[PDB]
Amino acid sequence: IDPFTKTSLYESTLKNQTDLLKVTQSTVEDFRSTNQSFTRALEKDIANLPYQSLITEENIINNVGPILKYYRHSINALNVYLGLNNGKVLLSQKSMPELRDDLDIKTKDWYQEALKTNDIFVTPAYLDTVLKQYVITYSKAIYKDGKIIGVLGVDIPSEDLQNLVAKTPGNTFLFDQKNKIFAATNKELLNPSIDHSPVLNAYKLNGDNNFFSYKLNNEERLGACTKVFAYTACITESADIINK
Ligand SMILES: CC(C)[C@H](C)[C@H](N)C(=O)O
Ligand code: NA
Ligand code: NA
Ligand code: NA
Repeated sequence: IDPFTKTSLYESTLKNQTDLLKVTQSTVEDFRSTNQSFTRALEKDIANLPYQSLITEENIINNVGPILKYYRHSINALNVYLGLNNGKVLLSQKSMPELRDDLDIKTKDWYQEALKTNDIFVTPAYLDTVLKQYVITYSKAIYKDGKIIGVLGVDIPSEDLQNLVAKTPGNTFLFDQKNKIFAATNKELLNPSIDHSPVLNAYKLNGDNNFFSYKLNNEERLGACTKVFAYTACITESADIINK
């Protein structure tokens, strides 16, 4: 009851929950950066091949194919591939790499968007065309001496990130770009019929990392969210710690 005591409990729990939110933020960050570093290394190894090894399709198969395969295995990626301007893609898939002409690669965001930036492009999660798993794709237009070779893609199962987030301490969770729930420590929050408005509205009012109160079934809860890339990361807890 004494306001000194309530303030002490509030300040403690704000610190604790902030810390835990930041661990889930770090988890998302480190997943991305590891995948980006991998993709960058692969780009470098492909671009360091002589032009002769890159300028016929049979040479791409025989010289780039093994690189795609070893890299895929190193990280247990689902697919690793190189898309060419003739519409063919050299594909190393979890199951030697094949040059596929039937995958409509120029319709794909991972292909188109890699040509519009000099960075790595990271897709939202989507259902892979070939293996029918949900993946996050990292793509990169590879140039040698300023000349485009093709677009590299690396597909990592989105489950990998979901699992990493779920293992974190705290009642933390992630929304995707469209404010749909994406990952959670408590698997029940993944019910698509849960309304997240209260938290999402309190986030909009308060901003990144700003602790707020809200109600659930007439009881008080405390939480915070923050943007992490296109995701929104949140933590919530009961306010019993400060009230009882
Ligand atoms: C090669 C390319 C078609 C991949 C299978 C990519 N994950 C996609 O679904 O667009
Ligand atoms: Na890294
Ligand atoms: Na690796
Ligand atoms: Na957690």
